[PDB]
Amino acid sequence: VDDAINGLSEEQRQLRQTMAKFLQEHLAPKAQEIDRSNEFKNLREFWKQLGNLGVLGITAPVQYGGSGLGYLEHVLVMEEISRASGAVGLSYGAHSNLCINQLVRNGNEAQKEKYLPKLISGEYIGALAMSEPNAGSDVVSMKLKAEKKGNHYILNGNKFWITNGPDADVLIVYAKTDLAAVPASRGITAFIVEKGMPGFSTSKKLDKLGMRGSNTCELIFEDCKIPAANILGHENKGVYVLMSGLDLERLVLAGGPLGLMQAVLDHTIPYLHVREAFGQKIGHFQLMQGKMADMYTRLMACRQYVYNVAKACDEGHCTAKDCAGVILYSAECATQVALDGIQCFGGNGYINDFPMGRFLRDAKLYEIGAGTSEVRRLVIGRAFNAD
Amino acid sequence: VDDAINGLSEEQRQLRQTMAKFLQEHLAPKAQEIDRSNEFKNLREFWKQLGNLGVLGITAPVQYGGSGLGYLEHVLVMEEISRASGAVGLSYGAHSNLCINQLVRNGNEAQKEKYLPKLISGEYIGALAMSEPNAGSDVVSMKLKAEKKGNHYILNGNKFWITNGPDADVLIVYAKTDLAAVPASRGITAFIVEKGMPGFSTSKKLDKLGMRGSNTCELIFEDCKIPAANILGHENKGVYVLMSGLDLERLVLAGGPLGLMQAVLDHTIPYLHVREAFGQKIGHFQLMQGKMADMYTRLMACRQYVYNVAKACDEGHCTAKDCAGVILYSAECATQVALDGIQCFGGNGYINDFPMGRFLRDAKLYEIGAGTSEVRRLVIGRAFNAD
Amino acid sequence: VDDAINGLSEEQRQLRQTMAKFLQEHLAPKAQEIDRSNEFKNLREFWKQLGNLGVLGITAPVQYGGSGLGYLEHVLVMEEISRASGAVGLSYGAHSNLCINQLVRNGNEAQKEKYLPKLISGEYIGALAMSEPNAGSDVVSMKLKAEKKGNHYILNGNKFWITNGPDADVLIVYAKTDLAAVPASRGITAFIVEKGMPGFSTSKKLDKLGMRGSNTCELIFEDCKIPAANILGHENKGVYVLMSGLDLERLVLAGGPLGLMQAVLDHTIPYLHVREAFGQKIGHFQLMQGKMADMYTRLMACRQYVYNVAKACDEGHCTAKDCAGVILYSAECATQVALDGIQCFGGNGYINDFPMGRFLRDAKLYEIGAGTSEVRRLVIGRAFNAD
Amino acid sequence: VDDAINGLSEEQRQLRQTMAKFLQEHLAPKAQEIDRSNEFKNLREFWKQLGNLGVLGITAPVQYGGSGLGYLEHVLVMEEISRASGAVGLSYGAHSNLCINQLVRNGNEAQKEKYLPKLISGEYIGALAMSEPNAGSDVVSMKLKAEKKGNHYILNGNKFWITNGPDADVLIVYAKTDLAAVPASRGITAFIVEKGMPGFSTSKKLDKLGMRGSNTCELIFEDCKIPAANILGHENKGVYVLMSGLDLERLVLAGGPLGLMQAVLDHTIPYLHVREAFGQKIGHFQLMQGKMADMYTRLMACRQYVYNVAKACDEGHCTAKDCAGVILYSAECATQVALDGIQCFGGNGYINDFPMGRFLRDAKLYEIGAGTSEVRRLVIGRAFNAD
Ligand SMILES: Cc1cc2nc3c(=O)[nH]c(=O)nc-3n(C[C@H](O)[C@H](O)[C@H](O)COP(=O)(O)OP(=O)(O)OC[C@H]3O[C@@H](n4cnc5c(N)ncnc54)[C@H](O)[C@@H]3O)c2cc1C
Ligand SMILES: Cc1cc2nc3c(=O)[nH]c(=O)nc-3n(C[C@H](O)[C@H](O)[C@H](O)COP(=O)(O)OP(=O)(O)OC[C@H]3O[C@@H](n4cnc5c(N)ncnc54)[C@H](O)[C@@H]3O)c2cc1C
Ligand SMILES: Cc1cc2nc3c(=O)[nH]c(=O)nc-3n(C[C@H](O)[C@H](O)[C@H](O)COP(=O)(O)OP(=O)(O)OC[C@H]3O[C@@H](n4cnc5c(N)ncnc54)[C@H](O)[C@@H]3O)c2cc1C
Ligand SMILES: Cc1cc2nc3c(=O)[nH]c(=O)nc-3n(C[C@H](O)[C@H](O)[C@H](O)COP(=O)(O)OP(=O)(O)OC[C@H]3O[C@@H](n4cnc5c(N)ncnc54)[C@H](O)[C@@H]3O)c2cc1C
Repeated sequence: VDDAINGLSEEQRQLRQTMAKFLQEHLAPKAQEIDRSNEFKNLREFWKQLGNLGVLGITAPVQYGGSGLGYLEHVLVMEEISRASGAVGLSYGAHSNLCINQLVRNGNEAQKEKYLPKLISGEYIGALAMSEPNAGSDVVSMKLKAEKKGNHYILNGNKFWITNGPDADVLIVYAKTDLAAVPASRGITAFIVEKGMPGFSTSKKLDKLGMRGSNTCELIFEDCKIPAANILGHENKGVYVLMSGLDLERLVLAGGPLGLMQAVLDHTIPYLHVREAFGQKIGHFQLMQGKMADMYTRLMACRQYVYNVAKACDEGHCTAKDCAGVILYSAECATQVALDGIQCFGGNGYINDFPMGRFLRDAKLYEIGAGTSEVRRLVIGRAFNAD
Repeated sequence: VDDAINGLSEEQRQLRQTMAKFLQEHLAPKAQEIDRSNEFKNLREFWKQLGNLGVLGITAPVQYGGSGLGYLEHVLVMEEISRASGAVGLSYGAHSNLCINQLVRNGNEAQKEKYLPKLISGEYIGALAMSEPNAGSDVVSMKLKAEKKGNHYILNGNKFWITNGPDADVLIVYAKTDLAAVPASRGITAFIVEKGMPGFSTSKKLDKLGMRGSNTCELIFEDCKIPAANILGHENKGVYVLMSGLDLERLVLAGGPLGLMQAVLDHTIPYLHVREAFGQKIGHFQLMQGKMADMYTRLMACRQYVYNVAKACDEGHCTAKDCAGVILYSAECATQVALDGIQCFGGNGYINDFPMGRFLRDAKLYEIGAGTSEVRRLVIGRAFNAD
Repeated sequence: VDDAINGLSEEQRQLRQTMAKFLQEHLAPKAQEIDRSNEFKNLREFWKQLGNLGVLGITAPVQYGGSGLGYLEHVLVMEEISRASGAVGLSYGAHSNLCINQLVRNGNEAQKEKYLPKLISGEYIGALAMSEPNAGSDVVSMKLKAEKKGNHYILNGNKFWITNGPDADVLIVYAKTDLAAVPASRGITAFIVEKGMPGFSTSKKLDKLGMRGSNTCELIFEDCKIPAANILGHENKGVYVLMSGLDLERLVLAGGPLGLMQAVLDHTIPYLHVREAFGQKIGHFQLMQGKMADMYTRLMACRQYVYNVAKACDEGHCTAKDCAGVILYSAECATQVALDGIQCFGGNGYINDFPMGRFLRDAKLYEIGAGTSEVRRLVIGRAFNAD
Repeated sequence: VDDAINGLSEEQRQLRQTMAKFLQEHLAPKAQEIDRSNEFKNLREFWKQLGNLGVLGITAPVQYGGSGLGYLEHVLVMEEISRASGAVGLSYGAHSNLCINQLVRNGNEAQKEKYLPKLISGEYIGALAMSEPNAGSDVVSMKLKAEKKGNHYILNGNKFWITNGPDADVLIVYAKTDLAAVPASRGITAFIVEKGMPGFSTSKKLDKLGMRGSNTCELIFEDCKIPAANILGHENKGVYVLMSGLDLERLVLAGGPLGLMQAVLDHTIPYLHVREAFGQKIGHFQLMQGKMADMYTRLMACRQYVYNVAKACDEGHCTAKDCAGVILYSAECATQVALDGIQCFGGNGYINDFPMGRFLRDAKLYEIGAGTSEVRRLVIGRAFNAD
């Protein structure tokens, strides 16, 4: 049970409640299996069901079936889906926030009419590829080379850490078009790869600590022909598209840790008042009361920060400093909240029959696998150095 | 330079700008001396100026010369005054929040038309006395005994930790009327004492670590005859008025830790781009960048939390759990940020010529003074036990 | 490469090096499988080899096959075994410390000659059973009943959280002997149970977050007949033998987190000088350098504290306050050190192919399992109170 | 009361007992006045008594009056003197460690008899000048020009943060003898400035947040003539002296925070069993018990670390990163311990009539003064990339 202190309107509260209701029956009872089997068998049907609620294209234009709402509703949906399951939350983020929004921002008429319709309805799954086995933070150091042989581009290289890679029908891959660039940043271009393109293949899904179920794999390009129309933006200006939405991307990414902390609380608060020790509830001891208070305060502070920054980006004033600070705070507080959740459960939180360990294993992903806290700190630092 | 991300209206932004200009012109240049001499020799003139500005009754009805605004504007004014001077911020909070709001909630019309006008105009200074030498947290265990004699009450005892005691003309003390109450709670009565009442005196001001300038002393009552009309609320019900506005009090007192953090930032950020080491600005090393990011994110999160909780209490939904969590989080983060503001200043942060140490010495009070962190943690905990 | 600053002798360093050489070829290369399969297929033969090395009875008398050494050597062996695999380290701590030492302290000549030889040689595996499905911290609220039937005892009940349960041949179980004692403490007795006893069985091994491979199950007693000679200590005096070594148990169990921290450091430090970002090694950036410094300082402090307390308990001066503080500090620092180590690997630190996640999942047991941080904190606080 | 878990010999126990018995009579009763007046009125007589005791030249040969002991006995005296007064402890660390060890290490037979025989007895007070108003951490970026004009050197410039300056008779200063070196590291030389030399002047005392009583000032040299025989080491090789006086300078300065933590504990533990709240001693509450436990464990871990690193340095094994980590841990733990002690004292911990605020204000110097947390972290990090 959340509060009205967040400042949500009725429309946003109705959305949050509907998403919670849908997840409690369609995603919540499966979170334990998805993590155990490291697979989401109903991924396609769950996507088709999410595309019927209008949350996939929550921010895309209504012209292509989207809802046309702001980024606060997107953060709410992300928080709910991550409260139901972290892996599916990360998948929804990679699909609707990294791929769809990138196309509505930089996609031209033909591409937006070809891909978005099926991307907002759930027929296609989306993925974004800007990381390599040797370039995860030094993104400009990618080693996927695309050479223009006339009206086509021959792509060769590898891409790693691609969420929804083995299930995505449309992918946005950044390939180095000219290694001889004055800055390297001016030598990368964005390409739209489709499933079935000769020369494009995927690797075996990764076995990760947490967020198991969000299929991450490697993209192998062996002389892959990409038409000249399948370029997002312009040639050699791929960094423009790469950085155009990074702030709004880290903004929506902050919803995952919020949902994980909410789930941790939803299991810690009731358990502490049922389990008893020394003749009284364990949730009545001063230490556990202070732990609960600290967890609740951290969760509420992060929630208010993220929601305020989201409302701000919805009005016109949207910066990188705050979009990075929100995620730096949320991803760093979620791990401590998860640790406290396991410490509150004790011996029962250490067995994989309770979801206390999954929350911890999933909250660390946002710290080292979706942008590092070190890079988010330096972003704010350099934003202060430029003023 | 504050950001329009917290969701402030045009009128609130203009109020903040006016307060900042007035404090930069009249209060800020003296903040260093008020702490050196442990006295604000222009206290009454500054109070009259604040009353002419209309911020001493920011939350008081317009019937008594107040502004009649919400608690968000009160938090803004407190934050600004504490950004200028923490001791004067505490003195203003002990006059407008602990005293003026205590009279517009449990005071009859006669007690209001007599004290509130001059308390809002700046002629009278206000103080609250609900703590004793042996009762800091266990406020229910008082030793200031008030025995009725006809239509008057003979008060005898001592009260400790009374802000503005030496300067207050109207103080709200809590004496113990019924020394037979099975619940001590209903054995306390609130009395409105005035400077000059025979049998009421004050001790010498305290010499505290920080907040030097907010005159705190001990009140002595020796056969103090108080009329039966100078009693706040109903006799033997002096815990209802004590808890009637404790949540709003903790909310309005959360601005001090906000102003202190904003002040340490306004000295750390400009200083890290004027000081150089190893040939480059010290604000360019990754360690200082991470420290800046951490403190800025903490300040922003605390600001969003407290501002949203204040906006909630101005709409009819005002809870005690969040009103305690905000103050706890803000008091902790303010000390944590002040400890990193002295580290970003090097040896210059250890000399009393720079304001870095004063910020820490003033922020520690919000953690140990004006309510303890353990009490707030236990309140937040017991807010879950009853559910 | 550990530092010889803790103050070890030449024989202690020889033991450290021998155990390291043995475990770098017999245990270390299997740690990834043991955690993946949740089973140590070579448990019995590895135990026979460990007993041939002379560390299973490192603190047992030479008369029964032990080594007659102190507790510092026990801590060193525990650390060296947990450095290669935390699960096998916990199993070694459960057998060599909670079972053997308990029998050499409280056992009689017959009990010391019937079990200790094979317990030290490796033929027999040992376990200790005090915890129950509803008594983890409240160790005097057990629900295992033992009714005296002439010269025998009929045991009925169950026990939970028992290390080496499915593999143990000699177990020490605490059962309630009188349900009418003024303090419950006076109605508990220890019993030496042997595998193959009519009326004793075990449950399926638990699927735990970490320490996978250290078989932990539930002991089911259904009218189990235990002779009277199998009583460990004296009937109705079970808490005296349960608290006779709790201090030394907490002391020796502190080596686990030390080994886990040493392992995460040995895996991180070399990785920071190979991985390259932005041209230079990632270990040349100030943030990673500070993280390495913090991890190294925490590890060194924990090691010094544990080793000094172990040297102290070996000379006659041994206290519960320090034996609890060492384990509390080590377990609380190991989790943060493993978190930062995962933070030092990036995406590679989130895939199960690297051992960074296993370290975090194992270090968390020493804060919830084998004791909790709150119990040790309260023990220290009450030791302070008793002064 | 100290516990003999550190592994101290009988001689060291007796030394600590004597130091405590002396400081409880001659230094402890006057610490509050020393902090208030920012001056020690019995500095010379106290020093001479400390020389008659024999703990000034503790780590110095017996020839010149020293005791001929190790660095552990030296850390013991530093801890015991900072336990009674942090400012006098810093002054003693500046005179006994930064002026006498540097003289026995890099001093000739002529210099080791003109100054040392009266620096070990207390007649002369010692200081060291490596910090200037423009370089505290970039200690290579000194600006103090020394011109060789035959049989003398002419010094011109200014220095800053000089403990014992206003009272030191001998000062080991550093000056740029060659401002055109390829590395600026080799353009520096050390000199022995004796008080009274024409040209050398001391500025006015500093008004610091803490350590009030340890007089600090600026060193102004305006054409100051120094004989060539007063050269410490050799010409244009002053970085060698500065780096030789670095590891054993960071090691011994770790007793300061240890003594401050011990002092805060000696006031918190007895005060939490006398103060009453809610009808019981505040020392019996779970939160206060956990605070006491955490403080005791941190103090004990820091003590074990510092004393083990000092025992390894008394047998030959010294390491830069270990001596930088001991203090990095001790100083960072002392501030938290002082904050927790102030929290445990409550309102009484905010008035200057209690020594908690003094402990806090003094524990922050070791994090900014005598080095920085960032510098020590970066040193420890720079100790790994080299392997
Ligand atoms: C759509 C998408 C989905 C992804 N999903 C996942 C996923 O589910 N899981 C996953 O693990 N990854 C995922 N990734 C990849 C993830 O973003 C990268 O792994 C991450 O950026 C860091 O990976 P790395 O190991 O290459 O970083 P590294 O550079 O190898 O990290 C080394 C360490 O050094 C630090 N560091 C690096 N450079 C600097 C510097 N200049 N200054 C200071 N510190 C520095 C880093 O913060 C880190 O702690 C995904 C990427 C994309 C595009
Ligand atoms: C208008 C006004 C102004 C004031 N101004 C000041 C001021 O300027 N400066 C100032 O110092 N004080 C001031 N006070 C008093 C301040 O509120 C108290 O100092 C504070 O509540 C702590 O009380 P104490 O000093 O008696 O400490 P105690 O409460 O006696 O301290 C005991 C310690 O134990 C803890 N504790 C108490 N109960 C429990 C429990 N049940 N469980 C666990 N821990 C517990 C406390 O948190 C504290 O850490 C003021 C009060 C009023 C009404
Ligand atoms: C030989 C042996 C081996 C074991 N091996 C394992 C193992 O491998 N894995 C494993 O998971 N477990 C193991 N256990 C169980 C472990 O010891 C318990 O899990 C632990 O002691 C307490 O957790 P709990 O869930 O049983 O108790 P709970 O009471 O449910 O603990 C819940 C939380 O409440 C807190 N709490 C309880 N009382 C108080 C109080 N008065 N004040 C403040 N806080 C309080 C606890 O500290 C804990 O954080 C083992 C036990 C034994 C005897
Ligand atoms: C006899 C004697 C007495 C002394 N007394 C004192 C005393 O009373 N107080 C005291 O504080 N010191 C004292 N010192 C030591 C010296 O004054 C301190 O080091 C002082 O802090 C000087 O540093 P600064 O503030 O000028 O550094 P600044 O450069 O002014 O500080 C800038 C800040 O950025 C950090 N920083 C700088 N460079 C880097 C980098 N490359 N990467 C990351 N972070 C960086 C800092 O360490 C610092 O927090 C004394 C020394 C001696 C020999």
